[PDB]
Amino acid sequence: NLVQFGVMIEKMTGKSALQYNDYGCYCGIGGSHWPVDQTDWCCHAHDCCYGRLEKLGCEPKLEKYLFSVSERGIFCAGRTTCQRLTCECDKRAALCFRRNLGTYNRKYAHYPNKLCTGPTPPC
Ligand SMILES: Cc1c(C(=O)C(N)=O)c2c(OCC(=O)O)cccc2n1Cc1cccc2ccccc12
Ligand SMILES: [Ca+2]
Ligand SMILES: [Cl-]
Repeated sequence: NLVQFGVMIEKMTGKSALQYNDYGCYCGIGGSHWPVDQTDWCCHAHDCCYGRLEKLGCEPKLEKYLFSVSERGIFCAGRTTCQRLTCECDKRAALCFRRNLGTYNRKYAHYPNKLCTGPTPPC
């Protein structure tokens, strides 16, 4: 489930994984309408990533993988290809979060779902 991804987020962003829970309109379970900012797009893309893995027969919500963080980046591993794929989806998201640290806004943390409006952009 969520333990490894939370650890990855904390390592790459310096924030608790709680700070990306219910962030904007996409971070947290599900999501809909238009992303509020770049961080939120990371989560929209991550949702898309997981949907791709589900079509491949993986269960990314549950897969347990292994990873380390050296200086040259995040190294992903696991017994199965589905575990390694899930790690790749998470990696891209954690890197996306880090890259957009400059526009992270606390006002979007724990965002009320009523404030999510507009169309839902496709994957
Ligand atoms: C950032 C994020 C997520 C995403 O990347 C996203 N795209 O929605 C995420 C998440 O995404 C998958 C989904 O939308 O089904 C589900 C639950 C918590 C999530 N979180 C928050 C979160 C991430 C990692 C570890 C957590 C541990 C405890 C509580 C919340 C945690
Ligand atoms: Ca989501
Ligand atoms: Cl295993």
